[PDB]
Amino acid sequence: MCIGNSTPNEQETFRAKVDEIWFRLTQKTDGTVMRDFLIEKAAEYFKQPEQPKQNAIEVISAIMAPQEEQTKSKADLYKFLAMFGPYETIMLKIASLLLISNNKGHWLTFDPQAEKNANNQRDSISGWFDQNEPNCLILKTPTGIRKIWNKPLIEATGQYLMDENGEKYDSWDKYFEMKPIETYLTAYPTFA
Repeated sequence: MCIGNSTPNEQETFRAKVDEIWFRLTQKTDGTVMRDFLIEKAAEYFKQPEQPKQNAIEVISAIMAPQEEQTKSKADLYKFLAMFGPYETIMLKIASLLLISNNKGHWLTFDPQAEKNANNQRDSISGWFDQNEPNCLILKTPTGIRKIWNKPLIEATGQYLMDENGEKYDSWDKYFEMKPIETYLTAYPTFA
Protein backbone atom coordinates (compact mmCIF):
# COMPACT_ATOMS: atom_id res chain seq x y z
CA MET A 1 0.00 0.00 0.00
CA CYS A 2 1.56 3.25 -1.17
CA ILE A 3 0.37 6.49 -2.81
CA GLY A 4 0.97 6.46 -6.55
CA ASN A 5 1.93 9.14 -9.07
CA SER A 6 4.21 10.77 -6.48
CA THR A 7 7.96 11.31 -6.14
CA PRO A 8 10.07 9.95 -3.26
CA ASN A 9 9.82 13.23 -1.41
CA GLU A 10 6.06 13.26 -1.64
CA GLN A 11 5.76 9.71 -0.36
CA GLU A 12 8.20 10.42 2.45
CA THR A 13 6.46 13.66 3.47
CA PHE A 14 2.99 12.16 3.23
CA ARG A 15 4.04 9.27 5.44
CA ALA A 16 5.25 11.69 8.11
CA LYS A 17 1.92 13.56 8.20
CA VAL A 18 -0.03 10.31 8.56
CA ASP A 19 2.11 9.37 11.56
CA GLU A 20 1.58 12.82 13.01
CA ILE A 21 -2.20 13.12 12.69
CA TRP A 22 -2.54 9.55 13.80
CA PHE A 23 -0.63 10.33 16.96
CA ARG A 24 -2.68 13.48 17.43
CA LEU A 25 -5.99 11.56 17.11
CA THR A 26 -5.26 8.28 18.93
CA GLN A 27 -2.46 9.40 21.21
CA LYS A 28 -0.47 6.38 19.99
CA THR A 29 2.21 5.75 17.40
CA ASP A 30 0.83 2.49 15.95
CA GLY A 31 -1.52 -0.28 16.98
CA THR A 32 -5.28 -0.37 16.47
CA VAL A 33 -8.21 1.50 17.95
CA MET A 34 -11.99 1.26 18.31
CA ARG A 35 -13.88 2.34 15.19
CA ASP A 36 -16.32 4.69 16.94
CA PHE A 37 -13.40 6.28 18.72
CA LEU A 38 -11.45 7.01 15.52
CA ILE A 39 -14.48 8.46 13.72
CA GLU A 40 -15.31 10.67 16.71
CA LYS A 41 -11.81 12.08 16.90
CA ALA A 42 -11.51 12.53 13.11
CA ALA A 43 -14.88 14.29 12.96
CA GLU A 44 -14.14 17.00 15.48
CA TYR A 45 -10.66 17.46 14.02
CA PHE A 46 -11.43 17.43 10.26
CA LYS A 47 -14.84 19.15 10.34
CA GLN A 48 -15.38 22.66 9.01
CA PRO A 49 -16.16 25.73 11.17
CA GLU A 50 -19.88 25.73 10.37
CA GLN A 51 -20.28 21.97 10.04
CA PRO A 52 -22.36 19.94 12.50
CA LYS A 53 -20.24 17.26 14.16
CA GLN A 54 -22.99 14.72 13.43
CA ASN A 55 -22.55 15.49 9.77
CA ALA A 56 -18.78 15.06 9.96
CA ILE A 57 -19.37 11.74 11.73
CA GLU A 58 -21.75 10.42 9.08
CA VAL A 59 -19.53 11.45 6.22
CA ILE A 60 -16.36 9.98 7.72
CA SER A 61 -18.18 6.87 8.90
CA ALA A 62 -19.51 6.16 5.39
CA ILE A 63 -16.08 6.66 3.83
CA MET A 64 -14.54 4.27 6.40
CA ALA A 65 -16.24 1.53 4.34
CA PRO A 66 -16.38 -1.48 6.68
CA GLN A 67 -19.35 -0.49 8.86
CA GLU A 68 -18.88 -3.71 10.81
CA GLU A 69 -15.11 -3.52 11.31
CA GLN A 70 -14.50 -3.05 15.05
CA THR A 71 -10.87 -1.87 14.91
CA LYS A 72 -9.06 0.68 12.77
CA SER A 73 -5.30 0.98 12.31
CA LYS A 74 -2.91 3.66 11.04
CA ALA A 75 -3.33 2.05 7.62
CA ASP A 76 -6.96 3.09 7.60
CA LEU A 77 -6.05 6.72 8.28
CA TYR A 78 -3.27 6.47 5.69
CA LYS A 79 -5.91 5.35 3.23
CA PHE A 80 -8.40 8.08 4.15
CA LEU A 81 -5.91 11.02 3.89
CA ALA A 82 -4.61 9.56 0.64
CA MET A 83 -8.05 9.82 -1.01
CA PHE A 84 -8.76 13.33 0.11
CA GLY A 85 -5.69 15.59 -0.04
CA PRO A 86 -4.31 17.37 3.04
CA TYR A 87 -6.40 17.53 6.23
CA GLU A 88 -7.03 21.28 5.94
CA THR A 89 -9.45 20.90 3.05
CA ILE A 90 -10.35 17.25 3.46
CA MET A 91 -14.00 18.11 3.74
CA LEU A 92 -13.84 20.23 0.56
CA LYS A 93 -12.38 17.46 -1.56
CA ILE A 94 -14.97 15.01 -0.27
CA ALA A 95 -17.75 17.48 -0.98
CA SER A 96 -16.50 17.71 -4.55
CA LEU A 97 -16.31 13.98 -5.39
CA LEU A 98 -19.60 13.20 -3.65
CA LEU A 99 -21.24 16.27 -5.23
CA ILE A 100 -20.98 14.55 -8.60
CA SER A 101 -21.40 10.93 -7.45
CA ASN A 102 -24.73 11.70 -5.75
CA ASN A 103 -26.11 13.47 -8.86
CA LYS A 104 -24.89 11.01 -11.51
CA GLY A 105 -26.17 7.67 -10.32
CA HIS A 106 -24.37 7.01 -7.03
CA TRP A 107 -21.46 5.19 -8.70
CA LEU A 108 -18.93 5.76 -5.88
CA THR A 109 -18.23 3.00 -3.37
CA PHE A 110 -15.85 2.57 -0.47
CA ASP A 111 -16.66 -0.95 0.67
CA PRO A 112 -13.53 -3.13 0.25
CA GLN A 113 -13.64 -5.83 -2.41
CA ALA A 114 -15.44 -3.15 -4.43
CA GLU A 115 -13.26 -4.41 -7.27
CA LYS A 116 -14.28 -8.07 -7.00
CA ASN A 117 -17.81 -6.82 -7.67
CA ALA A 118 -16.71 -4.57 -10.53
CA ASN A 119 -15.70 -7.46 -12.80
CA ASN A 120 -19.23 -8.81 -12.33
CA GLN A 121 -20.46 -5.77 -14.24
CA ARG A 122 -20.67 -4.96 -17.95
CA ASP A 123 -22.89 -1.99 -18.80
CA SER A 124 -22.73 -0.16 -15.47
CA ILE A 125 -20.70 2.62 -13.87
CA SER A 126 -18.56 1.96 -10.79
CA GLY A 127 -15.89 4.07 -9.13
CA TRP A 128 -13.68 3.02 -6.24
CA PHE A 129 -10.28 3.87 -4.80
CA ASP A 130 -7.53 1.34 -5.41
CA GLN A 131 -6.69 -0.65 -2.27
CA ASN A 132 -2.89 -0.69 -2.70
CA GLU A 133 -2.79 2.85 -4.13
CA PRO A 134 -5.36 4.83 -2.02
CA ASN A 135 -4.92 8.15 -3.74
CA CYS A 136 -5.94 6.62 -7.08
CA LEU A 137 -9.57 6.52 -8.18
CA ILE A 138 -10.32 3.80 -10.74
CA LEU A 139 -13.43 4.59 -12.79
CA LYS A 140 -15.25 1.82 -14.65
CA THR A 141 -17.25 3.49 -17.42
CA PRO A 142 -19.00 1.84 -20.42
CA THR A 143 -16.20 3.26 -22.61
CA GLY A 144 -13.43 1.69 -20.54
CA ILE A 145 -11.43 2.41 -17.40
CA ARG A 146 -10.11 5.82 -16.42
CA LYS A 147 -7.53 6.69 -13.77
CA ILE A 148 -7.39 9.91 -11.81
CA TRP A 149 -4.90 10.69 -9.00
CA ASN A 150 -5.52 12.91 -5.96
CA LYS A 151 -2.49 14.92 -4.80
CA PRO A 152 -2.49 14.22 -1.03
CA LEU A 153 -0.24 17.20 -0.36
CA ILE A 154 -2.08 19.83 -2.44
CA GLU A 155 -5.02 21.61 -0.78
CA ALA A 156 -8.44 22.09 -2.42
CA THR A 157 -7.48 25.58 -3.58
CA GLY A 158 -4.85 24.08 -5.86
CA GLN A 159 -5.10 21.64 -8.76
CA TYR A 160 -5.23 18.39 -6.78
CA LEU A 161 -6.09 16.08 -9.67
CA MET A 162 -3.96 14.42 -12.30
CA ASP A 163 -5.02 11.80 -14.82
CA GLU A 164 -2.95 9.15 -16.58
CA ASN A 165 -2.24 11.52 -19.46
CA GLY A 166 -0.73 14.00 -17.00
CA GLU A 167 -3.43 16.67 -17.22
CA LYS A 168 -4.10 18.50 -13.97
CA TYR A 169 -7.58 19.57 -12.80
CA ASP A 170 -8.98 22.12 -10.32
CA SER A 171 -11.23 19.66 -8.53
CA TRP A 172 -13.55 16.70 -8.93
CA ASP A 173 -16.26 19.03 -10.28
CA LYS A 174 -14.06 20.55 -12.97
CA TYR A 175 -12.78 17.19 -14.09
CA PHE A 176 -16.16 15.46 -14.32
CA GLU A 177 -17.22 18.35 -16.48
CA MET A 178 -14.31 18.09 -18.93
CA LYS A 179 -14.53 14.29 -18.93
CA PRO A 180 -18.24 13.54 -18.30
CA ILE A 181 -19.09 10.02 -17.10
CA GLU A 182 -21.83 9.26 -19.63
CA THR A 183 -22.70 10.44 -23.14
CA TYR A 184 -26.30 10.11 -24.40
CA LEU A 185 -28.35 12.29 -26.75
CA THR A 186 -31.17 14.46 -25.41
CA ALA A 187 -31.69 16.61 -28.52
CA TYR A 188 -35.27 16.62 -29.79
CA PRO A 189 -37.13 18.05 -32.86
CA THR A 190 -39.63 20.79 -32.20
CA PHE A 191 -42.11 21.74 -35.00
CA ALA A 192 -43.47 24.70 -33.02
